[PDB]
Amino acid sequence: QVINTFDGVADYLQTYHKLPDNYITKSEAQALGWVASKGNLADVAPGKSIGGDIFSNREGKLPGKSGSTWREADINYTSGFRNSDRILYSSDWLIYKTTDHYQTFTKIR
Ligand SMILES: [Zn+2]
Repeated sequence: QVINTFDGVADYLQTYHKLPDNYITKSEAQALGWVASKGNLADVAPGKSIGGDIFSNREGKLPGKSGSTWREADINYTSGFRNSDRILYSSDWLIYKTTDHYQTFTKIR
């Protein structure tokens, strides 16, 4: 009953104001033994996806409200290398999607 889809995570974030319990940060996954080049996240952190890290947004692709911050989380991840799907959420709970590895974004909430 894993919450990792665009609609499940977006609805969760907007209701609970945090990610569901299957998410761990990049640092936390690295410390567990995640080696990006080996595509081994599912072996070292079973059931987990990477998420919760601050997203810089220095290229101004996402709208920037002064004082507000963005964070990202992986979507649709089950095993292997990470994919190119990410949910982006602000401290005001605006929610955006990318499926092209942060090239472009579209609003979903
Ligand atoms: Zn770019």
